[PDB]
Amino acid sequence: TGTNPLYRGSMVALSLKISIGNVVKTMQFEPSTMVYDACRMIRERIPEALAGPPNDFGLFLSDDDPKKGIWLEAGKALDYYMLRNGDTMEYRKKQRPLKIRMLDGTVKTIMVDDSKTVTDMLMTICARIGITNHDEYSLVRELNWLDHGRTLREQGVEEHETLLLRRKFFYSDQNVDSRDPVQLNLLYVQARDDILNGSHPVSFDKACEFAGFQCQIQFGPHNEQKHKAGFLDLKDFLPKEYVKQKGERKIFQAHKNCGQMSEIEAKVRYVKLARSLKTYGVSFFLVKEKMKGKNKLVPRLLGITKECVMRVDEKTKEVIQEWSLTNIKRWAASPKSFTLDFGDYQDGYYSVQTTEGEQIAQLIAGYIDIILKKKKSK
Repeated sequence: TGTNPLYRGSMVALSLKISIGNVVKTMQFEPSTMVYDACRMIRERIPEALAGPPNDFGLFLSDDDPKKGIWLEAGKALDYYMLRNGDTMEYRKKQRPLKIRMLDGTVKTIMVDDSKTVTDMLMTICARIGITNHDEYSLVRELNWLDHGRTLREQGVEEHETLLLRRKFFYSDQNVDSRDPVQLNLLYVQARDDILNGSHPVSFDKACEFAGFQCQIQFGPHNEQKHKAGFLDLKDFLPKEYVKQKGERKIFQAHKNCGQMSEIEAKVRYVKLARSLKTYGVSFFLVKEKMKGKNKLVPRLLGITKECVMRVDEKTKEVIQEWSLTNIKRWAASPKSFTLDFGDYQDGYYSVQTTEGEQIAQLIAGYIDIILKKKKSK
Protein backbone atom coordinates (compact mmCIF):
# COMPACT_ATOMS: atom_id res chain seq x y z
CA THR A 1 0.00 0.00 0.00
CA GLY A 2 1.15 3.53 -0.89
CA THR A 3 -0.02 6.54 1.13
CA ASN A 4 -0.28 9.85 -0.73
CA PRO A 5 1.70 12.75 0.85
CA LEU A 6 -0.25 15.21 -1.33
CA TYR A 7 -3.55 14.06 0.15
CA ARG A 8 -5.57 17.00 1.50
CA GLY A 9 -8.89 16.17 3.13
CA SER A 10 -11.95 18.36 3.66
CA MET A 11 -11.49 20.68 0.68
CA VAL A 12 -14.55 22.67 -0.40
CA ALA A 13 -13.45 24.06 -3.77
CA LEU A 14 -15.57 23.30 -6.79
CA SER A 15 -13.71 21.55 -9.57
CA LEU A 16 -15.19 22.56 -12.90
CA LYS A 17 -14.44 21.85 -16.55
CA ILE A 18 -14.04 25.16 -18.41
CA SER A 19 -14.94 24.72 -22.07
CA ILE A 20 -13.70 27.26 -24.64
CA GLY A 21 -14.30 25.95 -28.16
CA ASN A 22 -12.45 22.67 -28.58
CA VAL A 23 -10.32 23.35 -25.49
CA VAL A 24 -11.37 21.87 -22.16
CA LYS A 25 -9.53 22.42 -18.91
CA THR A 26 -10.40 21.63 -15.30
CA MET A 27 -10.14 24.52 -12.85
CA GLN A 28 -10.70 24.97 -9.11
CA PHE A 29 -13.02 27.64 -7.71
CA GLU A 30 -14.14 28.49 -4.19
CA PRO A 31 -17.98 28.07 -4.17
CA SER A 32 -18.39 31.65 -3.03
CA THR A 33 -16.44 33.02 -6.03
CA MET A 34 -18.35 35.77 -7.83
CA VAL A 35 -19.01 34.99 -11.49
CA TYR A 36 -17.04 38.09 -12.57
CA ASP A 37 -13.95 36.83 -10.70
CA ALA A 38 -14.34 33.34 -12.18
CA CYS A 39 -14.28 34.97 -15.60
CA ARG A 40 -11.12 36.84 -14.57
CA MET A 41 -9.42 33.65 -13.33
CA ILE A 42 -10.34 31.97 -16.65
CA ARG A 43 -8.85 34.84 -18.63
CA GLU A 44 -5.58 34.57 -16.66
CA ARG A 45 -5.21 30.82 -17.20
CA ILE A 46 -6.47 29.66 -20.63
CA PRO A 47 -4.94 31.36 -23.69
CA GLU A 48 -8.01 30.80 -25.86
CA ALA A 49 -10.03 32.98 -23.44
CA LEU A 50 -8.24 36.01 -24.93
CA ALA A 51 -10.13 35.77 -28.24
CA GLY A 52 -12.08 38.93 -27.40
CA PRO A 53 -12.65 41.66 -24.82
CA PRO A 54 -14.21 40.59 -21.49
CA ASN A 55 -17.65 42.22 -21.99
CA ASP A 56 -18.10 40.12 -25.13
CA PHE A 57 -17.83 36.85 -23.17
CA GLY A 58 -19.63 35.20 -20.28
CA LEU A 59 -20.16 31.88 -18.50
CA PHE A 60 -22.83 29.59 -19.95
CA LEU A 61 -24.38 26.37 -18.59
CA SER A 62 -25.83 24.42 -21.49
CA ASP A 63 -28.68 21.90 -21.55
CA ASP A 64 -30.11 19.32 -23.93
CA ASP A 65 -32.98 21.75 -24.40
CA PRO A 66 -31.07 24.79 -25.78
CA LYS A 67 -33.84 27.00 -24.34
CA LYS A 68 -32.81 25.97 -20.84
CA GLY A 69 -29.19 27.07 -21.26
CA ILE A 70 -28.44 29.97 -18.96
CA TRP A 71 -25.89 32.78 -18.76
CA LEU A 72 -24.40 33.36 -15.32
CA GLU A 73 -24.95 36.80 -13.79
CA ALA A 74 -21.76 38.63 -12.91
CA GLY A 75 -22.95 39.66 -9.45
CA LYS A 76 -23.85 36.14 -8.32
CA ALA A 77 -21.58 33.55 -6.75
CA LEU A 78 -20.99 30.17 -8.34
CA ASP A 79 -22.69 28.28 -5.53
CA TYR A 80 -26.01 30.05 -6.29
CA TYR A 81 -26.08 28.01 -9.50
CA MET A 82 -26.04 24.61 -7.72
CA LEU A 83 -22.87 23.40 -9.41
CA ARG A 84 -21.19 20.08 -8.61
CA ASN A 85 -17.68 18.74 -9.18
CA GLY A 86 -17.15 17.71 -12.78
CA ASP A 87 -19.69 20.16 -14.20
CA THR A 88 -18.87 22.08 -17.37
CA MET A 89 -19.03 25.86 -17.81
CA GLU A 90 -18.45 27.34 -21.25
CA TYR A 91 -16.57 30.60 -21.52
CA ARG A 92 -18.64 31.56 -24.52
CA LYS A 93 -19.09 34.50 -26.85
CA LYS A 94 -22.27 36.45 -26.02
CA GLN A 95 -22.61 38.04 -29.45
CA ARG A 96 -24.64 36.31 -32.15
CA PRO A 97 -25.98 37.38 -35.56
CA LEU A 98 -29.71 38.09 -35.75
CA LYS A 99 -31.53 38.44 -39.06
CA ILE A 100 -34.18 41.14 -38.58
CA ARG A 101 -36.69 42.60 -41.04
CA MET A 102 -36.52 46.35 -40.50
CA LEU A 103 -39.45 48.79 -40.53
CA ASP A 104 -38.99 49.53 -44.26
CA GLY A 105 -39.26 45.82 -45.16
CA THR A 106 -35.56 45.12 -45.71
CA VAL A 107 -33.74 42.31 -43.92
CA LYS A 108 -30.50 43.31 -42.15
CA THR A 109 -28.14 41.20 -40.03
CA ILE A 110 -27.29 42.66 -36.61
CA MET A 111 -25.30 41.42 -33.60
CA VAL A 112 -27.21 40.87 -30.35
CA ASP A 113 -26.14 39.85 -26.87
CA ASP A 114 -27.63 36.39 -26.26
CA SER A 115 -27.83 37.06 -22.49
CA LYS A 116 -30.12 40.10 -22.81
CA THR A 117 -33.90 40.07 -22.58
CA VAL A 118 -35.82 41.22 -25.66
CA THR A 119 -36.40 44.59 -23.99
CA ASP A 120 -32.70 45.43 -23.64
CA MET A 121 -32.05 43.97 -27.06
CA LEU A 122 -34.66 46.28 -28.61
CA MET A 123 -32.82 49.26 -27.12
CA THR A 124 -29.61 48.57 -29.00
CA ILE A 125 -31.49 47.58 -32.16
CA CYS A 126 -33.51 50.81 -32.09
CA ALA A 127 -30.41 52.88 -31.28
CA ARG A 128 -28.86 51.38 -34.42
CA ILE A 129 -31.67 52.93 -36.53
CA GLY A 130 -32.26 56.21 -34.72
CA ILE A 131 -35.52 55.40 -32.89
CA THR A 132 -36.23 57.23 -29.64
CA ASN A 133 -39.67 55.72 -28.90
CA HIS A 134 -38.13 52.29 -28.60
CA ASP A 135 -40.85 51.43 -26.06
CA GLU A 136 -43.42 51.47 -28.87
CA TYR A 137 -41.65 48.76 -30.90
CA SER A 138 -41.29 45.00 -30.57
CA LEU A 139 -40.41 41.82 -32.48
CA VAL A 140 -42.63 39.17 -34.00
CA ARG A 141 -41.55 35.73 -35.06
CA GLU A 142 -42.13 34.68 -38.68
CA LEU A 143 -49.33 38.39 -34.45
CA ASN A 144 -46.89 36.33 -32.39
CA TRP A 145 -45.34 38.92 -30.07
CA LEU A 146 -42.16 37.78 -28.40
CA ASP A 147 -42.06 38.19 -24.64
CA HIS A 148 -40.21 41.38 -23.75
CA GLY A 149 -39.13 40.09 -20.35
CA ARG A 150 -37.37 36.98 -21.54
CA THR A 151 -34.34 36.26 -23.69
CA LEU A 152 -34.73 34.98 -27.23
CA ARG A 153 -33.06 31.70 -26.24
CA GLU A 154 -35.55 30.92 -23.48
CA GLN A 155 -38.51 31.63 -25.83
CA GLY A 156 -37.29 28.99 -28.28
CA VAL A 157 -36.17 31.47 -30.92
CA GLU A 158 -33.46 29.88 -33.03
CA GLU A 159 -30.48 31.78 -34.38
CA HIS A 160 -31.38 31.12 -38.02
CA GLU A 161 -34.86 32.64 -37.65
CA THR A 162 -35.61 36.03 -39.12
CA LEU A 163 -37.54 38.28 -36.75
CA LEU A 164 -39.77 41.21 -37.68
CA LEU A 165 -39.47 44.66 -36.15
CA ARG A 166 -42.97 46.11 -35.77
CA ARG A 167 -44.68 48.93 -33.91
CA LYS A 168 -46.72 47.53 -30.98
CA PHE A 169 -47.82 50.60 -29.00
CA PHE A 170 -49.56 53.49 -30.80
CA TYR A 171 -48.89 56.17 -28.24
CA SER A 172 -47.20 59.06 -30.07
CA ASP A 173 -47.54 60.05 -33.74
CA GLN A 174 -45.44 62.78 -35.38
CA ASN A 175 -46.72 64.74 -38.34
CA VAL A 176 -46.39 63.24 -41.82
CA ASP A 177 -44.58 65.42 -44.34
CA SER A 178 -42.66 65.15 -47.58
CA ARG A 179 -39.71 66.82 -45.80
CA ASP A 180 -38.09 63.47 -44.89
CA PRO A 181 -39.16 61.06 -47.66
CA VAL A 182 -37.23 58.29 -45.92
CA GLN A 183 -39.35 58.79 -42.82
CA LEU A 184 -42.43 59.21 -45.02
CA ASN A 185 -41.70 55.81 -46.54
CA LEU A 186 -41.41 54.26 -43.07
CA LEU A 187 -44.80 55.65 -42.07
CA TYR A 188 -46.23 54.40 -45.38
CA VAL A 189 -44.84 50.83 -45.22
CA GLN A 190 -46.11 50.37 -41.65
CA ALA A 191 -49.59 51.76 -42.34
CA ARG A 192 -49.80 49.56 -45.42
CA ASP A 193 -48.53 46.33 -43.88
CA ASP A 194 -51.04 46.71 -41.01
CA ILE A 195 -53.97 47.14 -43.41
CA LEU A 196 -52.77 44.29 -45.62
CA ASN A 197 -52.20 41.82 -42.78
CA GLY A 198 -55.49 42.80 -41.17
CA SER A 199 -54.26 44.08 -37.82
CA HIS A 200 -55.81 47.40 -38.89
CA PRO A 201 -59.28 46.24 -40.02
CA VAL A 202 -60.98 48.44 -42.62
CA SER A 203 -64.06 48.38 -44.82
CA PHE A 204 -64.06 46.97 -48.32
CA ASP A 205 -64.46 50.48 -49.76
CA LYS A 206 -61.53 51.84 -47.76
CA ALA A 207 -59.41 48.77 -48.61
CA CYS A 208 -59.94 49.56 -52.30
CA GLU A 209 -59.16 53.26 -51.84
CA PHE A 210 -55.89 52.24 -50.14
CA ALA A 211 -55.06 49.82 -52.97
CA GLY A 212 -55.57 52.70 -55.43
CA PHE A 213 -52.92 54.77 -53.65
CA GLN A 214 -50.75 51.64 -53.47
CA CYS A 215 -51.12 51.19 -57.24
CA GLN A 216 -50.13 54.80 -57.77
CA ILE A 217 -47.08 54.33 -55.55
CA GLN A 218 -45.78 51.10 -57.13
CA PHE A 219 -46.71 51.58 -60.80
CA GLY A 220 -47.02 55.34 -61.23
CA PRO A 221 -50.08 56.89 -62.90
CA HIS A 222 -52.80 54.60 -64.22
CA ASN A 223 -52.34 53.35 -67.81
CA GLU A 224 -55.54 51.66 -69.01
CA GLN A 225 -53.49 49.80 -71.66
CA LYS A 226 -51.43 47.88 -69.06
CA HIS A 227 -53.43 48.09 -65.79
CA LYS A 228 -56.39 46.07 -67.06
CA ALA A 229 -58.40 43.16 -65.66
CA GLY A 230 -56.27 40.32 -64.32
CA PHE A 231 -53.12 42.44 -63.93
CA LEU A 232 -53.20 42.62 -60.11
CA ASP A 233 -52.20 39.91 -57.68
CA LEU A 234 -54.95 40.95 -55.26
CA LYS A 235 -53.41 39.20 -52.24
CA ASP A 236 -50.69 41.90 -52.41
CA PHE A 237 -53.17 44.82 -52.43
CA LEU A 238 -56.13 43.75 -50.23
CA PRO A 239 -56.57 42.18 -46.78
CA LYS A 240 -57.31 38.47 -47.07
CA GLU A 241 -60.97 38.97 -46.07
CA TYR A 242 -61.48 40.93 -49.30
CA VAL A 243 -59.42 39.05 -51.90
CA LYS A 244 -62.23 36.65 -52.90
CA GLN A 245 -64.31 39.71 -53.81
CA LYS A 246 -64.04 41.29 -57.25
CA GLY A 247 -62.37 44.51 -56.20
CA GLU A 248 -60.00 44.85 -59.16
CA ARG A 249 -62.35 47.29 -60.91
CA LYS A 250 -62.75 49.46 -57.78
CA ILE A 251 -59.02 49.48 -57.07
CA PHE A 252 -58.38 50.53 -60.67
CA GLN A 253 -60.99 53.27 -60.40
CA ALA A 254 -59.30 54.74 -57.32
CA HIS A 255 -55.98 54.34 -59.12
CA LYS A 256 -57.28 56.35 -62.08
CA ASN A 257 -58.62 59.02 -59.70
CA CYS A 258 -55.05 59.76 -58.56
CA GLY A 259 -54.34 61.20 -62.00
CA GLN A 260 -50.71 62.32 -62.16
CA MET A 261 -50.19 62.30 -58.36
CA SER A 262 -46.56 61.90 -57.36
CA GLU A 263 -45.24 58.93 -55.40
CA ILE A 264 -44.64 61.16 -52.37
CA GLU A 265 -48.09 62.74 -52.45
CA ALA A 266 -49.68 59.29 -52.68
CA LYS A 267 -47.73 58.11 -49.60
CA VAL A 268 -48.87 61.21 -47.68
CA ARG A 269 -52.49 60.63 -48.65
CA TYR A 270 -52.23 56.92 -47.81
CA VAL A 271 -50.84 57.61 -44.33
CA LYS A 272 -53.37 60.36 -43.65
CA LEU A 273 -56.31 58.25 -44.82
CA ALA A 274 -55.20 55.48 -42.45
CA ARG A 275 -54.78 57.88 -39.53
CA SER A 276 -58.21 59.36 -40.22
CA LEU A 277 -60.03 56.07 -39.57
CA LYS A 278 -61.77 55.45 -36.24
CA THR A 279 -59.90 52.11 -36.18
CA TYR A 280 -56.40 53.60 -36.35
CA GLY A 281 -54.17 52.86 -33.40
CA VAL A 282 -56.57 50.24 -31.97
CA SER A 283 -55.32 46.73 -31.26
CA PHE A 284 -58.13 44.22 -31.73
CA PHE A 285 -58.52 40.78 -30.17
CA LEU A 286 -61.26 38.21 -30.68
CA VAL A 287 -63.07 37.25 -27.48
CA LYS A 288 -66.25 35.38 -26.56
CA GLU A 289 -68.77 37.14 -24.32
CA LYS A 290 -71.52 35.76 -22.10
CA MET A 291 -74.83 37.49 -22.87
CA LYS A 292 -77.40 37.89 -20.11
CA GLY A 293 -79.66 34.87 -20.58
CA LYS A 294 -77.85 33.23 -23.51
CA ASN A 295 -76.06 29.92 -22.93
CA LYS A 296 -74.03 30.42 -26.13
CA LEU A 297 -71.10 32.87 -26.23
CA VAL A 298 -71.30 35.76 -28.73
CA PRO A 299 -67.91 36.49 -30.37
CA ARG A 300 -66.86 40.08 -29.82
CA LEU A 301 -63.90 42.29 -30.61
CA LEU A 302 -61.92 43.86 -27.77
CA GLY A 303 -60.14 47.10 -28.69
CA ILE A 304 -57.11 48.43 -26.83
CA THR A 305 -55.76 51.97 -27.23
CA LYS A 306 -53.49 54.30 -25.29
CA GLU A 307 -56.65 55.75 -23.74
CA CYS A 308 -59.20 52.98 -23.37
CA VAL A 309 -60.52 49.46 -23.69
CA MET A 310 -63.59 49.03 -25.85
CA ARG A 311 -66.18 46.41 -26.72
CA VAL A 312 -66.74 46.30 -30.47
CA ASP A 313 -69.13 44.32 -32.64
CA GLU A 314 -67.20 41.75 -34.69
CA LYS A 315 -68.56 42.78 -38.13
CA THR A 316 -69.55 46.46 -38.22
CA LYS A 317 -66.63 47.48 -35.94
CA GLU A 318 -68.89 49.84 -33.91
CA VAL A 319 -68.19 50.60 -30.25
CA ILE A 320 -70.81 49.10 -27.93
CA GLN A 321 -68.98 50.19 -24.78
CA GLU A 322 -65.80 51.95 -23.73
CA TRP A 323 -63.86 52.24 -20.48
CA SER A 324 -60.93 54.56 -19.96
CA LEU A 325 -57.68 52.99 -18.77
CA THR A 326 -57.95 55.15 -15.64
CA ASN A 327 -61.26 53.31 -14.94
CA ILE A 328 -59.57 49.88 -14.77
CA LYS A 329 -58.57 48.79 -11.28
CA ARG A 330 -57.14 45.31 -12.07
CA TRP A 331 -56.84 42.76 -14.83
CA ALA A 332 -56.13 39.04 -14.98
CA ALA A 333 -55.24 36.62 -17.74
CA SER A 334 -55.41 32.84 -17.90
CA PRO A 335 -54.79 30.46 -20.84
CA LYS A 336 -58.57 30.47 -21.50
CA SER A 337 -59.86 33.83 -20.23
CA PHE A 338 -59.26 37.52 -19.67
CA THR A 339 -60.85 39.53 -16.85
CA LEU A 340 -61.21 43.24 -16.04
CA ASP A 341 -62.04 44.73 -12.66
CA PHE A 342 -63.42 48.27 -13.00
CA GLY A 343 -63.84 49.08 -9.30
CA ASP A 344 -66.85 51.34 -8.65
CA TYR A 345 -67.13 52.31 -12.35
CA GLN A 346 -69.16 49.12 -12.95
CA ASP A 347 -71.03 46.34 -11.16
CA GLY A 348 -69.36 43.00 -11.84
CA TYR A 349 -66.21 42.15 -13.75
CA TYR A 350 -65.88 41.85 -17.50
CA SER A 351 -64.64 38.31 -18.16
CA VAL A 352 -64.32 36.71 -21.60
CA GLN A 353 -63.04 33.58 -23.22
CA THR A 354 -59.96 34.01 -25.34
CA THR A 355 -56.61 32.39 -26.00
CA GLU A 356 -54.85 35.78 -26.11
CA GLY A 357 -55.44 36.79 -22.50
CA GLU A 358 -51.73 37.03 -21.72
CA GLN A 359 -51.22 39.20 -24.81
CA ILE A 360 -54.17 41.49 -24.00
CA ALA A 361 -52.77 41.96 -20.49
CA GLN A 362 -49.29 42.80 -21.78
CA LEU A 363 -50.70 45.40 -24.17
CA ILE A 364 -52.69 47.08 -21.38
CA ALA A 365 -49.77 46.97 -18.96
CA GLY A 366 -47.47 48.40 -21.63
CA TYR A 367 -49.67 51.40 -22.32
CA ILE A 368 -49.80 52.05 -18.57
CA ASP A 369 -46.01 51.79 -18.33
CA ILE A 370 -45.59 54.23 -21.20
CA ILE A 371 -48.01 56.66 -19.54
CA LEU A 372 -46.20 56.38 -16.21
CA LYS A 373 -42.89 57.16 -17.89
CA LYS A 374 -44.28 60.28 -19.60
CA LYS A 375 -45.63 61.81 -16.36
CA LYS A 376 -42.38 60.99 -14.54
CA SER A 377 -40.47 62.95 -17.21
CA LYS A 378 -42.98 65.85 -17.20
